[PDB]
Amino acid sequence: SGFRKMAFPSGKVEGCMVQVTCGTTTLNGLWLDDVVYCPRHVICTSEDMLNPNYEDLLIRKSNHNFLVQAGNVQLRVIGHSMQNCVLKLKVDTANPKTPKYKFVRIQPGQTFSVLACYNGSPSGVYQCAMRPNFTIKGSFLNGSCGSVGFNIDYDCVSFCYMHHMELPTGVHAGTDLEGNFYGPFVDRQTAQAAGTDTTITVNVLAWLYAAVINGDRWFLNRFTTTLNDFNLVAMKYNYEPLTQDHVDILGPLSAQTGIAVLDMCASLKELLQNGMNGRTILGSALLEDEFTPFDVVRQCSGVTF
Amino acid sequence: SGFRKMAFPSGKVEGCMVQVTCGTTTLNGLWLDDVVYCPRHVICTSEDMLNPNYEDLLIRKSNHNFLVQAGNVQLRVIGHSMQNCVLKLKVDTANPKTPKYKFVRIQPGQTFSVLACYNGSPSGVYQCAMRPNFTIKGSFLNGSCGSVGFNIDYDCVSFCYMHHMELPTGVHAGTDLEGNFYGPFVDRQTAQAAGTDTTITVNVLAWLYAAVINGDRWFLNRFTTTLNDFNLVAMKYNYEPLTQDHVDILGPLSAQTGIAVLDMCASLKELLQNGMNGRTILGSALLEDEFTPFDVVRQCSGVTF
Repeated sequence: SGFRKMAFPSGKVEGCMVQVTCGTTTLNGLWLDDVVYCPRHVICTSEDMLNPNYEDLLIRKSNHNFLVQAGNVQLRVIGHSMQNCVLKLKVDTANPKTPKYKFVRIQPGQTFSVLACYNGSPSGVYQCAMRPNFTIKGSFLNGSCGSVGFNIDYDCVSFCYMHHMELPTGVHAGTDLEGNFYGPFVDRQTAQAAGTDTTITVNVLAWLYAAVINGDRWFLNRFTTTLNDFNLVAMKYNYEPLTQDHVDILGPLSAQTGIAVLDMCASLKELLQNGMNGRTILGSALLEDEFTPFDVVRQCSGVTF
Repeated sequence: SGFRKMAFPSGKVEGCMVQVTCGTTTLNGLWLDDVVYCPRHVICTSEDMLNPNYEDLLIRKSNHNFLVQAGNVQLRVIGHSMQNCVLKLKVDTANPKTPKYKFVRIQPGQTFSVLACYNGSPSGVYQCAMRPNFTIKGSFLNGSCGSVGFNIDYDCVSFCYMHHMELPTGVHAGTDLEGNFYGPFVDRQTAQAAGTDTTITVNVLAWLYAAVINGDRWFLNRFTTTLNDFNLVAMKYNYEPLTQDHVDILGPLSAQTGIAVLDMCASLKELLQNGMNGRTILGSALLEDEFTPFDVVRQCSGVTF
């Protein structure tokens, strides 16, 4: 029993982190097989970031201008190319610690672990969600760029995020490992405002199921609702609309607990309208939306890697 | 910017986890050099746990009755001994992945990372505090016993916790790696009640400093207080007494922010008396007490391992 915001074990990804330096800029790279992936703004000064022309800045760069260090050992760069907002540095040595891996582009509401790194060295690991406005609320200092987000399926790492930018509002933006930003963000130091950070309703319901499984049941009420009724209330509280696809995904948690998804929706509606009245659920005074239904099943069933 | 509940990177500890089976009981062990450390209740059935005589149960056990598996490879047990509430299984192979390590017995209020494991395989990593009543609020299912808690200092793992018991109230108890329980708990399935779970005041103040460093400043007020005044209010809200030793530990965060420790105490006193009024600090609706002053400095300065 107990329920914790849990990250994936980080060792498979620790084995892939390297340091990339171009001129005076140092950040992190991801070494898989004989390629190192890093943010293309490794080639920029802070001055360049105000209005960078990446193709033009890259013309002035050769393989030998990209310094890649793995532990305290220097890798030889034998090619480089830009793909969207990432650089791919081809090295002459395959990473011997390369795990089974995939590159995945996640949906808003999906969760992942971040291995925060500086100078190619791991600092810490924590669990993130992709917000509905395509930001993440991370913990990233200068030099964290190139840190990655991932999920593990037994022995296979699905890389879904690479860190590129802090917005002026202190939330975080980045790319998939093909270098496409999540959301409308660009790798330029310019006015970029996030849209509405809505609550991930299907994740809140999953976490309420987690709370019931763990004996935190005070919030269960006598009511039910319909998807349309529930959604009118959700929209008012800046919660994402719940779809039948979400109801279907919550089916196994419904089955375990014997609480119909719409009954849990009616419990959530009352919590939105009445608040917590100074009470907690799974030690939280807010409704938690950083656990997917898959996360809750996984943690409640003790799945290993 | 941003501030997250962050675990240490887990790879150095992943390299040490093994499966230990005695008869029908399987749980986790920690393989360091040529010793595997595990809970002595590996030798108990659920029936035995009602009133176990560990010396008597151990007489019936030989080296060959302890099955130790590291990945899918079987280790040879060449000796066994009981130290307090842990077994030490001597194996004929030193773990090749043994990190630099120490065994430390932590104080209440100190934080650590847990690598939750089942059948010797990592499931997840999360950050814990040792509560003032010597419990932890973890996420542990049947078969998680022998999972460990740790801190890292650059390349050195300080092991501070091994998981043994879930209390009837669903909080967790365990030992240091010399097998001494934290608190008065025993490895028997009997009535064990935790004392008052007080709030770790020095950690709350550290986290308020973290909030200021990150621009969450609404709760800063016009007041100061004294240690004695503050403590009268703390005692009323089941907060731990703040000592001059705690004030001294918060000195560097005081210096960074320019907020005197007693001024922050007066901000905290007003938050206790007035509540949050539906506002949040670093995305929390509760005052967070799972970050030590060392944690806050570490995360705010980007320390790596």
